[PDB]
Amino acid sequence: ATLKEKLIAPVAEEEATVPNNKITVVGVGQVGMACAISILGKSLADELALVDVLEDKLKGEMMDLQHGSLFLQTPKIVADKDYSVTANSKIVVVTAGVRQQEGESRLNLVQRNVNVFKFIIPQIVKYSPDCIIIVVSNPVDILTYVTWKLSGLPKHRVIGSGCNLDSARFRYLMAEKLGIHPSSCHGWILGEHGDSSVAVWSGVNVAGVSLQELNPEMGTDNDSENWKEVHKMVVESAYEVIKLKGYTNWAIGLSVADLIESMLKNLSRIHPVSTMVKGMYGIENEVFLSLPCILNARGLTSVINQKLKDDEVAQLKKSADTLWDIQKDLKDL
Amino acid sequence: ATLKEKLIAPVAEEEATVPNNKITVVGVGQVGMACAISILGKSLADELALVDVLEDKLKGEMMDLQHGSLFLQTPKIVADKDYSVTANSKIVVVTAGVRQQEGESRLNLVQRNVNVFKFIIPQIVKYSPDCIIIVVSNPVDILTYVTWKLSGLPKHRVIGSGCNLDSARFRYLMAEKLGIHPSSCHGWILGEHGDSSVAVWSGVNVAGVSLQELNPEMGTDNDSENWKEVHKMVVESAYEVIKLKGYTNWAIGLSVADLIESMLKNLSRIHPVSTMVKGMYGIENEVFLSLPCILNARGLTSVINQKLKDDEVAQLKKSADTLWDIQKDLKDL
Amino acid sequence: ATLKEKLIAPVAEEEATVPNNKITVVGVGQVGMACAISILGKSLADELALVDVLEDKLKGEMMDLQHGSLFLQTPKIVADKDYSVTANSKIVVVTAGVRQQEGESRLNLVQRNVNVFKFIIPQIVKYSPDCIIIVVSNPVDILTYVTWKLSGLPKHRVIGSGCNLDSARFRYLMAEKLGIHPSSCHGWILGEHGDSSVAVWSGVNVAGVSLQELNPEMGTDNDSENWKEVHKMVVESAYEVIKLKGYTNWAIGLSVADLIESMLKNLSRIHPVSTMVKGMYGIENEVFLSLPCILNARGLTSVINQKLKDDEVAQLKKSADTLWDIQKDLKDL
Amino acid sequence: ATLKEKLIAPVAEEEATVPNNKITVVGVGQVGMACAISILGKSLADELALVDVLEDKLKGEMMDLQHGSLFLQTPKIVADKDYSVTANSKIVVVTAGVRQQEGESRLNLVQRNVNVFKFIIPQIVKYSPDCIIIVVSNPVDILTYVTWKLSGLPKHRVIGSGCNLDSARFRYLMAEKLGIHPSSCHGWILGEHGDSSVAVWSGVNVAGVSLQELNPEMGTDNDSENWKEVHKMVVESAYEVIKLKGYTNWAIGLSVADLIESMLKNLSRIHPVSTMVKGMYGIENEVFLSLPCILNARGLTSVINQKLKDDEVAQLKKSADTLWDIQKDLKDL
Ligand SMILES: NC(=O)C1=CN([C@@H]2O[C@H](COP(=O)(O)OP(=O)(O)OC[C@H]3O[C@@H](n4cnc5c(N)ncnc54)[C@H](O)[C@@H]3O)[C@@H](O)[C@H]2O)C=CC1
Ligand SMILES: NC(=O)C1=CN([C@@H]2O[C@H](COP(=O)(O)OP(=O)(O)OC[C@H]3O[C@@H](n4cnc5c(N)ncnc54)[C@H](O)[C@@H]3O)[C@@H](O)[C@H]2O)C=CC1
Ligand SMILES: NC(=O)C1=CN([C@@H]2O[C@H](COP(=O)(O)OP(=O)(O)OC[C@H]3O[C@@H](n4cnc5c(N)ncnc54)[C@H](O)[C@@H]3O)[C@@H](O)[C@H]2O)C=CC1
Ligand SMILES: NC(=O)C1=CN([C@@H]2O[C@H](COP(=O)(O)OP(=O)(O)OC[C@H]3O[C@@H](n4cnc5c(N)ncnc54)[C@H](O)[C@@H]3O)[C@@H](O)[C@H]2O)C=CC1
Repeated sequence: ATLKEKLIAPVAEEEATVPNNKITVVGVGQVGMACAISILGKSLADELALVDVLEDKLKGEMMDLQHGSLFLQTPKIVADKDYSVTANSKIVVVTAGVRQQEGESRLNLVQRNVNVFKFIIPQIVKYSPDCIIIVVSNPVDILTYVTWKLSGLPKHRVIGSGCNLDSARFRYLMAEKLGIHPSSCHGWILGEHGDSSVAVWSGVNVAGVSLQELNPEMGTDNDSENWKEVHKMVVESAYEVIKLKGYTNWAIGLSVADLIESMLKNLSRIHPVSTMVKGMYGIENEVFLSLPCILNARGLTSVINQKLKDDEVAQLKKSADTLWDIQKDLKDL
Repeated sequence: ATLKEKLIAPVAEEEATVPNNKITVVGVGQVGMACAISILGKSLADELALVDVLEDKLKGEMMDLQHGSLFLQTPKIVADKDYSVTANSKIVVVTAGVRQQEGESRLNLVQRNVNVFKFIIPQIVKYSPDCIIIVVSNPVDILTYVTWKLSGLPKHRVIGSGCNLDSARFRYLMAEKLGIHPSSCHGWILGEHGDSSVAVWSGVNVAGVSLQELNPEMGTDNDSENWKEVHKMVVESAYEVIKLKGYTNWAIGLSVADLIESMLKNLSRIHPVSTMVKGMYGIENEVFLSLPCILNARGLTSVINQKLKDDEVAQLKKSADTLWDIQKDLKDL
Repeated sequence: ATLKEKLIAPVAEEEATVPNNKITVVGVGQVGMACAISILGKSLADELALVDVLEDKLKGEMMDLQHGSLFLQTPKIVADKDYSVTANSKIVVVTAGVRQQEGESRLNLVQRNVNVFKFIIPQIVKYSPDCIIIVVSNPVDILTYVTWKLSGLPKHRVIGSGCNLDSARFRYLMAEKLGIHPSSCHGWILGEHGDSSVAVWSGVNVAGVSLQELNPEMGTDNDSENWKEVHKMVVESAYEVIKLKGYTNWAIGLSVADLIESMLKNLSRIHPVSTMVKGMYGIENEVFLSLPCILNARGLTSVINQKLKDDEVAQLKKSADTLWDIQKDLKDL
Repeated sequence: ATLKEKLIAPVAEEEATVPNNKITVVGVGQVGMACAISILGKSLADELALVDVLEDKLKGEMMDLQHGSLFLQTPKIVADKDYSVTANSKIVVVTAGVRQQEGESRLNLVQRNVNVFKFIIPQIVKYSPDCIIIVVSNPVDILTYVTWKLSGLPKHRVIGSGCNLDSARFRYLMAEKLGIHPSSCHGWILGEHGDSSVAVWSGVNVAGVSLQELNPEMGTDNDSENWKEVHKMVVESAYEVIKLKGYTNWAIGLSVADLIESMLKNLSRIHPVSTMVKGMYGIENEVFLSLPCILNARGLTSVINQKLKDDEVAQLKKSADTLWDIQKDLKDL
């Protein structure tokens, strides 16, 4: 006597189903929604859950995505301040907290976002004990460490976005120089996300041609190709976008969807994301820095061993000391 | 001597090139940027141009998109306040609009958007004489008429977003009720975008099964399936999203990229978009209302003829009267 | 130290993994390989298993797909005459058997397939007890019933290709007549695959406009648009392709990949596939005929009830009698 | 009143539109149809034209693809023995092959193809004066020269498949040793397609880590990883597939669709295809060999300069001498 009962005859008994490829995005700000629309555009989720503390914005974002359902392949979009909505996620993307603000210190940003992660991370693993967490919130290397400690997950299931976007920006800047697609330019930005990153000059190449062999002054102060400036522009181009539009979100959203594609399609592609690097390159503390990592359906299963130069190792160790000096004073992790 | 000279040997001489599939988005607000990221995600553009009056925000958006180039298939992303940047676009998406002032009247807000269009639309056609224009800006049926008048373009090359999003919402809400994908739920919202739209109950079907034959009280006040309430929610769900997050953008972005895909791939798919309906359903003035329209590489080349019911025709005629009453009082078109 | 040992440092311990979306194709003939290339081009499989009795052809097909891996997103392609290679498949596509030289179907021909399927189907469920089976082998409605009986699976997990391809050909022919994309042409070919199929004229529509309402003579000899001839061409166009190239494969490959996409993305999209229709439209025997069915991650979970005409119901009953006449004399089920 | 006249009201007058991204495949054999299905699956063509000398098989392949139209985004699929069908193609794929007689000199086999190509190639350029020609037919380096000479086209519009598939198989074999996606493996097979190709060991890398740096014996007769055997497997794996299934087609079809994607999307990606290499690496004759080439909408616009070792340059020069030894004796070019 219901329309649905006149129209639809069951062949299977209706039952509780669990999604096969559920993704949660925590924080529905600029970055969380760029992540959400990128995941939906690539059809990466059979179920998308959104969480924030702003219950009205959260409901509005959920409804706006639902209204686009005809154009997508995600049959369930749900949102709630309550983490019960996130249950049985395969991947949880954490974009929550506050951006850096002009006039505020790096310590200040650590205190604001560690406060947020202390509430969020235990809730995530309560409902999705088997998930992979992708940490995007800044400062990303500290917050990846904080996530690993609070989550109790194994290292291979806690991934910092780290230098993934730095590398994508570097390959774009190379591409601009040469007039070719960034996918045909190869080069790795590793270590700490942003100011103190390492450009691995020996690896920079097109079609396997070492650009450091063609220009041995690459990365020195006596270089007519000014590669040191290109490395600086990886950092400075982001600050410029932040000054101009207030934040960055589109490139980070696409880069997060690209990580998720590698994992849910079980591809074992190599990405410069952040992993726990104690015992690598002489690092003696528990810190997360970016190295070329293999990603697949298990998470971050392997790292590439590189022949890093003494100056490259020296920067990784100084980064590890800077991170550890902040981390050793964090309480209740 | 330059790295590029050492690395790259020309086979062809460098030459002045014209993009084959250039798209321009006018307005880099939350709607324009949802259009841009949806266009880029579907690889619909070999060149994307952005235009706005906010020079810094425009540059920041352009740079953020460029930083994501590794993940895309759009070799040229450009932005400027000067419409020369839009030259040789195949498709121009207009999302430009002003912010309401505190307590500003409703016909005043219309006149201010019309004054924006009096500058923008002649510039668009100056630089892209061969383009198709998609109008998204509100009020969308009026601003589609304005664009048509100011552009001097034939009616097959000016397309209002109209009820494209209203029909996507309808198919979502009917899909939610039935537990099926919205692509398997068929139903048309026509006429005026928003409050005065027409739900064509007689066409609402699943697998060619008329839901109105199953439930003959569909659309009436004596209906246990409350279909009139579903039509109400098509209108009200949009106001609710605006109340909750301040605006809508994700669904409109996806719907616009769906229209562009029909045109650039020359598919002749049918979409409920706004066209110039003088001479249809007893309408005797130049107004734009939504009907099922065939879209391909020439633009909007055909409309589907419906036998509409008396109440459905009455509402289209009342809508045409409302739009013409506003239009006949606009100057310098 | 192997290359792998110098180059790749483990983060996670090495472990076997169960694929999340493994597909098996049984039979690497023209149809089997069209299904495989369509499955791989849509990235629907994280593991693809191929089975055949021709060991050299099987290994050759496996290697040729593997050589294309750079261009795909399927990290494991395996092939063996032994069904152990098929373990833990979500979906198994059965294309094995004999194909028509021109076209027929009779008790003895089906007993030869039952002889083939009697070995294949128990092997499939032995290694993938939780799979969904898509039957493509002709005669497809009888062999869907045979697969169901031999498998012991519930009816929601055994799906016949049925009239999925017939309906696609119908929508192509409608599109050629009207000059619109087939996705904008709606029409359902139901019942038996091939000669005795039913064209549900009542459901044929563009944009919800009933073409039978514009032409109430549609499907009779009272008809100047000769829609009866379009239905004839759905049947004959297949025989014509077999005449001209020896077999058909591309359209069936694409249509099978479309069914798989609905199920692995859990979409609940509606397709005209073959299901067990005992107790529908007065059918009294266990036979498989095509109706509009909902497909998702559970398999075929529902059927759409339609307001079918007396002559359409007579045809389903006669088809049922025809299939039951054959099945009742099959042995070793 | 035709059905179409009652249903569809023109907004623009009906007009003949020149397709924007038309592709022609010459030869509808195993390789041609692999190219066609990959082109269609990636939505690269608004019009696909097929040409062959076998009228029935050509028409059958055309009809089978048309019957899959619902599942594609190519609104026009055409086929004819007459090259008029190919008019206004952006790209033409040549897979047309005569088979070598079992007591036949290599000069005779190529002259047999020249007698065929002497009709095909002029006919292609007559109907598509602006086209890019991709030559797939074996022997591929000689036939690319023949195509260039007969076409009158500049070097940048004639592309030999060359070592494109050799490099894809090399990356697959690297990837199988490491358990990673072939896209994360980098290595270049250059020069002559097949037995005499050059593996550029100095460019073989993962994440910019030189495998020759890790193993300086890479490619020598004192090599514990036996990379010489991996290079042999690149050649031999193809002969193995021919022995096992009669031919290769799937990997070649995916590789051609990837080249087409670079050019139609104007990406300037680098591919190891065959270009006219007179005046490079001391080569003094008009021959085609594979180098890393930049592909975009103009065709092959640029080549990457490598620092090749003396033994690599000597092999390029030898290959050039072998090709020129045959070409100098060809008549009617
Ligand atoms: N790793 C990288 O490469 C990049 C990192 N980011 C970082 O991503 C983060 C997000 O940036 P935006 O989205 O622009 O910020 P935003 O201010 O637009 O969004 C942050 C959201 O987090 C929510 N939030 C705050 N506390 C929360 C809690 N306890 N639980 C749940 N949600 C909570 C807020 O309500 C807000 O909606 C920042 O830390 C930013 O620095 C941004 C760009 C790139
Ligand atoms: N038709 C539909 O279904 C929908 C229509 N819309 C409409 O889309 C429009 C855009 O909305 P939002 O992005 O949220 O607004 P917004 O105010 O955030 O962005 C509009 C942009 O237009 C720019 N603009 C103003 N004057 C300009 C000029 N002369 N040239 C170029 N750009 C100029 C502004 O600087 C601003 O960046 C509005 O009219 C909105 O109502 C909104 C959603 C759905
Ligand atoms: N349902 C539909 O809409 C369509 C159905 N078909 C049917 O698909 C089937 C396959 O046709 P084609 O691929 O053209 O035939 P084919 O002869 O090219 O391939 C059949 C393959 O099955 C293999 N095979 C036979 N017995 C086997 C066994 N016991 N175990 C494993 N493999 C076995 C053969 O060795 C061969 O490789 C036929 O029954 C054909 O009529 C084809 C077109 C459309
Ligand atoms: N470069 C590479 O890496 C690869 C190249 N190939 C080559 O591709 C070619 C095609 O191989 P298959 O498709 O397996 O052969 P096939 O024999 O299956 O198909 C060849 C087709 O060309 C047609 N043809 C012959 N002469 C013609 C003419 N004058 N005009 C038009 N069509 C004509 C034939 O009728 C036939 O349909 C061969 O030369 C083969 O060696 C094969 C795979 C890899």
